[PDB]
Amino acid sequence: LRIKEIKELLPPVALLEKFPATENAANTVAHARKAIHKILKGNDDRLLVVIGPCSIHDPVAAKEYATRLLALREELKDELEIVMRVYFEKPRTTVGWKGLINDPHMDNSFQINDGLRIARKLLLDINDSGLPAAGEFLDMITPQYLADLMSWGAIGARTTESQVHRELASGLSCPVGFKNGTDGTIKVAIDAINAAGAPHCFLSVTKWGHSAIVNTSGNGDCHIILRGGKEPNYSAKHVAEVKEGLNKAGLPAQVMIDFSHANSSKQFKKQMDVCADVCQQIAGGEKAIIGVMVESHLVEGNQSLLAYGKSITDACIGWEDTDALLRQLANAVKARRG
Amino acid sequence: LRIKEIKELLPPVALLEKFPATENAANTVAHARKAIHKILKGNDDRLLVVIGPCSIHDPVAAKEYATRLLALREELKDELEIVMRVYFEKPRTTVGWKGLINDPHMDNSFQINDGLRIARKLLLDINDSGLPAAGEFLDMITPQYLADLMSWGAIGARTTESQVHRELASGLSCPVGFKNGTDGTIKVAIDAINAAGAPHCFLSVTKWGHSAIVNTSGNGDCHIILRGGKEPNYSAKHVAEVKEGLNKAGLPAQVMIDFSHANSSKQFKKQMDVCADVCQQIAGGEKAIIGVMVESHLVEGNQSLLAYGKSITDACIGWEDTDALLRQLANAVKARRG
Amino acid sequence: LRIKEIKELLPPVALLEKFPATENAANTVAHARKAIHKILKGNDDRLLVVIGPCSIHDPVAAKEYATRLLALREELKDELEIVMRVYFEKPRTTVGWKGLINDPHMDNSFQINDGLRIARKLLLDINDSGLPAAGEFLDMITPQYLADLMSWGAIGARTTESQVHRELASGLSCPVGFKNGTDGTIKVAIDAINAAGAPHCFLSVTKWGHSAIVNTSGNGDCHIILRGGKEPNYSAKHVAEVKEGLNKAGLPAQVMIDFSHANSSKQFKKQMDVCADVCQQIAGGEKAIIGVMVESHLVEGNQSLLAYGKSITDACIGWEDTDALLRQLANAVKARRG
Amino acid sequence: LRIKEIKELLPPVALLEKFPATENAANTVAHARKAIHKILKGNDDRLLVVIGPCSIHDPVAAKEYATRLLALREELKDELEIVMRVYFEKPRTTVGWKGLINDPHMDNSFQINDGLRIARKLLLDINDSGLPAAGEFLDMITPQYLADLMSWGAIGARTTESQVHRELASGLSCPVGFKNGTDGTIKVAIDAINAAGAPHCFLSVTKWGHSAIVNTSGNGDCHIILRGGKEPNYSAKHVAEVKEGLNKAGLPAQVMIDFSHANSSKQFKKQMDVCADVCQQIAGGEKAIIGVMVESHLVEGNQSLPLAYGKSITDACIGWEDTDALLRQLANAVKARRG
Ligand SMILES: [Pb+2]
Ligand SMILES: [Pb+2]
Ligand SMILES: [Pb+2]
Ligand SMILES: [Pb+2]
Repeated sequence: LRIKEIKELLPPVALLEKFPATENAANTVAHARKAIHKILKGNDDRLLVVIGPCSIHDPVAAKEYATRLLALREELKDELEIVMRVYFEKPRTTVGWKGLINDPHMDNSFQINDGLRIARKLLLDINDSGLPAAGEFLDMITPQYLADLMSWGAIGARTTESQVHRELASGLSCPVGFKNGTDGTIKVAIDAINAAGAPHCFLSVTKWGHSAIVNTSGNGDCHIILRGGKEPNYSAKHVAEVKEGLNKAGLPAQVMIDFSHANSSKQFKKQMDVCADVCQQIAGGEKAIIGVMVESHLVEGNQSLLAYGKSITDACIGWEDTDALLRQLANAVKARRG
Repeated sequence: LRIKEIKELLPPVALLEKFPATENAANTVAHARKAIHKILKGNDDRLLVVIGPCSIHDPVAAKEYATRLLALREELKDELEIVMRVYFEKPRTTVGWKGLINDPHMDNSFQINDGLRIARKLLLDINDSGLPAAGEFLDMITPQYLADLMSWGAIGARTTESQVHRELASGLSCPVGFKNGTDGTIKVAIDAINAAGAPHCFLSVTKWGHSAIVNTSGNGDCHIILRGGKEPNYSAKHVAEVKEGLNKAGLPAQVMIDFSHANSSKQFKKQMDVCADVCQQIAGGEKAIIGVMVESHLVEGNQSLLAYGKSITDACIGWEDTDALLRQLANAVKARRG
Repeated sequence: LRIKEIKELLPPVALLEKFPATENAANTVAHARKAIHKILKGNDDRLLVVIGPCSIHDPVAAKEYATRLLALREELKDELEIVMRVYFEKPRTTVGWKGLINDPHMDNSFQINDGLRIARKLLLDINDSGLPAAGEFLDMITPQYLADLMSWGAIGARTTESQVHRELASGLSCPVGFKNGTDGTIKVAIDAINAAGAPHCFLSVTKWGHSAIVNTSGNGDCHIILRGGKEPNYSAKHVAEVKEGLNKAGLPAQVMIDFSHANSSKQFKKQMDVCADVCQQIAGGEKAIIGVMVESHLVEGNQSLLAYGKSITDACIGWEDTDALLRQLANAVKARRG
Repeated sequence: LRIKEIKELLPPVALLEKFPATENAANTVAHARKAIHKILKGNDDRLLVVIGPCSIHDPVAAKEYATRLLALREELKDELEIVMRVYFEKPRTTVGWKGLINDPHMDNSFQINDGLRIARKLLLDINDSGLPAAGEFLDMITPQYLADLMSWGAIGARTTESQVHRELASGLSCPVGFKNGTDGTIKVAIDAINAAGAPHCFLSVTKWGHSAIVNTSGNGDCHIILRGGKEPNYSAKHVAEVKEGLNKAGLPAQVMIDFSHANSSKQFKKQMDVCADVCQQIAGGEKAIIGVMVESHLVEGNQSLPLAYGKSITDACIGWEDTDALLRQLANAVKARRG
């Protein structure tokens, strides 16, 4: 038996009762979902920008970040639908700290019940300020505690091909983006969109902390996220291949480009050069780039498991580069529209 | 909101009470796990052969195939540890029938509670006759209904990179093998072994159908499964590359070779050609090929979702070649040792 | 804190899966409930006889008794609907052994999970042979494990006035009888019938071992059980007072007379004297004595927690007396009839 | 078959997370339980006074009652340990509104999840201000949502004889009092004290909303509550009868007298007459009357189901002036008993 311990877990209803969505928060989520929805459905020419830390490890810095990006959101609101990256669970290449929910105190105490309280509280506050949130849905149980406060979800490169994750995505209430695979493979994400578009029947855990059988309807609001592979995949020809690829699979030829991870070749400031290309293509009149993803924090760089506004997982651009980038992208959209 | 229905699910304890492991069943499981443990520890020289249908879709044909194989298990137990493939859940490239548990009646009725009863009864019978079983652990909730009757598990190509699956593997009581990824990537499986080797803390569902926090020990008994990519990866060249990679990563250099899927270029009869090559290597002295995987059924080929013992998912070799193969492999094992 | 321990409890569904009602078991229950319905609705002139041990403490002796009583049940079937007392939970005046479910091994080990398995098995066997069962519904959680195999329920003297019990009775699928209170009070039972006749909404535990809100419909098949008080209340005097009382309260004037407990002044053999009196009433034309209750076992008397077919709680008449009594009652029904 | 529907129920942990006991709330509960423990143990000779509405049906009127009673609690805290009656579940003689938790909105809507929220919030507020609470434990599942904020529990006349209730009482953290039975029977309550004094093993629902097997230790802090029967049973005559019966039973000879229900012949006003009799006894040296129970509200009487603000919708209560007066009488009488 390779189970050392079983410890009790507060059900989703405990967290949803202790921290109910406020009316303003319920409204943030609703609008961001239908805004992201029309960006996908043609209807609105703005760019979805999902940006924020690689991981949330500090609610204080999280909130300082939030107020600064909410400011920029209201400014750039006519060009950009800015959603903040509030990533609570992190996929490791082997082992490592898996995010705030799993180990809030960053010493290996795994106080997951606190992790969940802290996480839902923070997510409530940010959404209540009027700023929408985005998260990676990695774990299969935590979605119930958080999904109602999320306006967009990502399925990571390491899990796009997983049927379990494509099943989860077909019953989420928010739009979802599928990262291409670690090696560059586009085909797994394309399949994943088609798979998540269908109804599925599977086993999941209810708001009451009990397993049950779930039938989903399928999620039409899914799109690919170009995130690099063995080499970058943000460029025009790459984008072109993915567009004819997506049209051959029967799906809207529209992409979100992630400036980070393998697209910034692990070189975070390169995120701005990726930005320069994408902005040059947006400004060039490239309709299909529907959204982008960027990893920023208050201070650039990263640490390892302690500084204040700096990432403890992936390296991010800091706030002045963030502001700059966001301005570029908006100007590029402006140019694209007229 | 995108969930169309929630239906109740019998907890693991209902299935474990209606169908407890008999003393014979329990003994099969224990000895098979010990066996594969010595083989992986290197202090036994026999080959692990995980063979059987691609998917179980018919308990009658499955009980038949099991007694036919038990004959060969007993007949070859000094050169080979034969474990039957009792795969109840299947990973689709997009959509399709996901296995017997998910849809036992192969019309889309999703009678998962029956699915689970049928699945646990069949697994009990096969184990009680003295034949061990192997399954793919795809879903996160079904393990509790079945893992005590499983002597080896596989994590599939589409989920080896998934942290959720590596977490599951670190707390399973049986040895586990990690398929390399769909395109050929060896590195994800190597990472997966290292990942699954560590203790993890995560959320899972207990025998009582309730979520809880779980801590694992890490599973020492995990190995890679070479299953092909864009290119076959069974040859002696590939087996050296993979052994060396494992050495860099500080892992025992051992592999299980899967004769099927991308190694047999998806046409089943090529499994005999892979068999020839691998027997050649084993006989020639390759100490590292620790196990193999083959997809066989009573009748060969496959059919689309209906002929008694033919596969309804991947094409398999039929019985004559199966018997032949188990012997090519057994002779090849005698030859590797003196 | 005055809680020494919490230990896990198999959900109703574990017991209902391990021991499903067979088709015979199901038809016993259905037919007996329809029978007692027909008697309480006044369409059939037979007498309901609920007879059997005070408590079940030994499945062997219970099975022996069941065989003997089943025989008498088919012999006497034209005048009597004989239901066996299979009482698994017992109300103590202060402390004592609370029944087989609570402590199956009569040493204070409280192996309630075994208790429940033993109890449901035994109840299944008795019912499957074609003999109906009657139980006291004392505890609020155990009903889910047993009620589908019960053809009549009693609410005890010490709990008739309890709202919790009257709530339980309004949602039971079998007829229910309310004992008058310990002191003789008729009024509490009359109120209890009216209370249980109404819809109630309250909290209970589901087949899955989880609390939920329950709305019941109300149970029209409830009647009083005259069980004595500070003095006996079986005489025709008493039966007229109680019929009139029921008329005032707008209830059908019908009674079940219990020959035991305070009606037999706690010494068992007096049950035959009460039997004589009540047979004399029935024969003389008393249409209202709808049923009776008697405490019998194989061997007469009782012991203290060991002899075989002897009660370990209240003293009972033994099998010889039982056969005689049952013959007396049948003849009296035959006289009443003409 | 006879069940028309099943609806979901928030587990105890949802309520305990949304409304945790504050540090003040926790302190109130602790000291009140310790206090009643020492009265019941004979180390303090103050009188326990459990007083308040028959039923809580209005959190606004209930909070006001609580600030007034809290005021009186601090001025009389030298002779009386005053605990407020916060009764959320009510036993009906046949059918009727079963209390705030069961039907908070008093139209039969049965919004029990709201009922529980409302009930735990109110109980938290009252305790956090520093006023202890008392409830009847009628239902077997609701205890998990409320017992940590309760400083004393009662088991009603209609359930004292029920084993299920005596099992619950043996594992409650607060002292418990057992009403004698509707008809006057003392013996059922005496048995219930002895029964609740022993360890029990039974099935109950955990903080997580799941059934489990529970072993309790037995509750030493239980006492009888004289509440009348076919006749009143408050007189020193009756108190003498009941005192030797508890001794014959092996129990400390101590009683709580309830001035209401069958002791006040169901007309509320009579509670003052009972008060006079019992004060007379206490002053005269009757060391066995350990506590009392009274039903009061802001406004006297009761009313049938807009409502008249602080008035009972179940049993008739004395109103606030009579309450203040009564509490003063009792405190003076406690003074006459120690010399
Ligand atoms: Pb990252
Ligand atoms: Pb396959
Ligand atoms: Pb008895
Ligand atoms: Pb009252």
